[PDB]
Amino acid sequence: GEEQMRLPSADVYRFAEPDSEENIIFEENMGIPIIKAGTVIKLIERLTYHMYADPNFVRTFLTTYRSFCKPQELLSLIIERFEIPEPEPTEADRIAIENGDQPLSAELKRFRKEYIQPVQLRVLNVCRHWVEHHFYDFERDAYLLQRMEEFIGTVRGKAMKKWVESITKIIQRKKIARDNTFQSSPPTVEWHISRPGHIETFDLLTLHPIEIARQLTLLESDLYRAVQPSELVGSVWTKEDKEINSPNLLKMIRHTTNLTLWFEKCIVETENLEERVAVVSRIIEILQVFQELNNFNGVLEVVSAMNSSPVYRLDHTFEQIPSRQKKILEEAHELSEDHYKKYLAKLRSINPPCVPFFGIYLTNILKTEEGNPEVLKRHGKELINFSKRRKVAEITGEIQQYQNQPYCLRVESDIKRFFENLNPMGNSMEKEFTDYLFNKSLEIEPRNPKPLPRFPKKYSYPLKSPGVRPSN
Ligand SMILES: CC(C)c1noc2ncc(C(=O)N[C@H](C)c3cccc(S(N)(=O)=O)c3)cc12
Repeated sequence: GEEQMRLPSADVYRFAEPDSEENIIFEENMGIPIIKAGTVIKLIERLTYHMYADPNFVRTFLTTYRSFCKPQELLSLIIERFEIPEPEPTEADRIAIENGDQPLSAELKRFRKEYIQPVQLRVLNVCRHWVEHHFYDFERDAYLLQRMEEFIGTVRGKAMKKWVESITKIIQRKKIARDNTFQSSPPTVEWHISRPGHIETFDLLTLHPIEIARQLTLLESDLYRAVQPSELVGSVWTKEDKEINSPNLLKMIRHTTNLTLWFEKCIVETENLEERVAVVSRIIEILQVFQELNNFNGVLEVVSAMNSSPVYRLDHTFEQIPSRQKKILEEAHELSEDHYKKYLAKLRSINPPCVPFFGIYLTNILKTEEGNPEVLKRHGKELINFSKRRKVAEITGEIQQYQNQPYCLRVESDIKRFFENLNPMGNSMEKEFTDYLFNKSLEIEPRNPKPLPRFPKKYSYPLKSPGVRPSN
C-alpha cells in the first residue's frame, strides 16, 4: 500500500518496518495505545513516533531502559532513528533537476513535514528528558556525554535550533550543580548527659532520645531523597555493578543494617538486666519520636531490631518494660502485618513531611522482577516485556512522591557524624556478627531450664530517661 511505500525502505532504514504480532504487543486500549512488549527497534520507533508525543512512555522508558539496553546503545539507536533517508525525486522532478530547474518535490516536502521533522524533534525531546532527569548516565560515562554533545552540536535546522539550545542549557546547569528554606523556626537541639562537642561520650543512653530520633530522621530523609528510580530497576542493586548503578540505594540499605544491628548490639552487650531494660526502653522512646516525626523507616528499623532472633527472645527484659511501651511496640509491629496493610493506611492518611519505609518498595520490586519474565514469546521471536518495566516504574513513582518533604529540624553535625559512622559489625561479616549477637543473647538470658545469672553494671551514669516531651 502507498502508506508503506511513502516510508523508507528496510535496506536504508530500520525503524520503518510495519507492525506485526512478532515485533510489538499492546494492552487493552479502552487514545494513545499502551505498549506491552516489543523489540528494542519497535520500542525506539514508538519512543520517537511521528504521529504523536507520548510523555508517559518517554518517562517510563528513560527510567527503565538500562534493564534491556545499555546507555551507549540507546544513544546510537536514537541517532540512527534521527538519520532518516530522503526518497528519490520523481521521474518528472528528475527531468526538471537535470534541466537546471527547481523540482516540484510535492511528496518529498510532505515526507519532510509529516515524518522526518516530527521524528527528529521527538529524538531531540528524548535527549532533553535524558539529560534533565537522568544526567547520572553522563556523569558515570564522560564518553557518552561527549557523543551526546557532538550529536546535538552538529544538528542543523530552524525548529531544531531552539531544541539544541534547551538541551545545552540543561547539560551546563547539571555540570555546574555537581559543584555549586525553613518555613518556621526549628526546635531547640536537645541534650541529655553528653555535652555539645564531647563526641567521645556520645552513645545511645548519653544522647537525648529526642535528638537521636531527630538526627536519624534527618539522615534517613537525605538518604531516601537521593535514591533515583533507575537504581531499583532490573534489581541492579543485587548484581555485579551495583556500586556504580545503585550508590544511593546501597547507602540507604547499609545505614538501615548498621542502625538495626547497632540497636541489637546495645541491647545484648548490656548484660545487667536492669540496665538492658533501660536500653530497650530508650529505643522504644526513640521509636515514639520517629512516630511523632512520621519517620516510618525508623519505626520499622526499631521493629526489626526488637523482632530479631537475639532481642525478641529476651523475655526477662520485656517483662519489666512498662505496659504502655509494650503496647506502642506491639502496634508498631502490626504496621507490617497483612502485607503492611496498616502501614499503607497510615502513610496515605498522614500530613507531610515523612520518611517512608524503604524496605517494602524493595520487597515489591523484587516480587515484580522475579514474578514477570524478561521477554515475551510470539511466533518464535523474543519481545522485551515492557509492562514489567512499567510496573517497576510505577512502584518507584510512589517513592518519588515523598522525596520533596524536608524537615524543619536543625542538623547537629557531631550527632549526624556519630550515626553516619556506626560500624557495629567492625571487621566481622554480617552472618558472623548476627551469630555473635544470638550467642550473646543466650549468655545474658539462657534457655528456661538453665537459670538467669547476674552480671555487673557497665554504665557509670544515670539510666533514667529525660523522656519524649520537648523543652520549649
Ligand atoms: C516476628 C516475630 C518473631 C513475631 N512473631 O509474632 C509476633 N507477634 C508480635 C510481635 C511484636 O509485638 N513485635 C514487637 C516489635 C515487639 C518485639 C519485642 C517485644 C515486644 S513487647 N510487647 O514485649 O514490648 C514487642 C512480634 C512477633
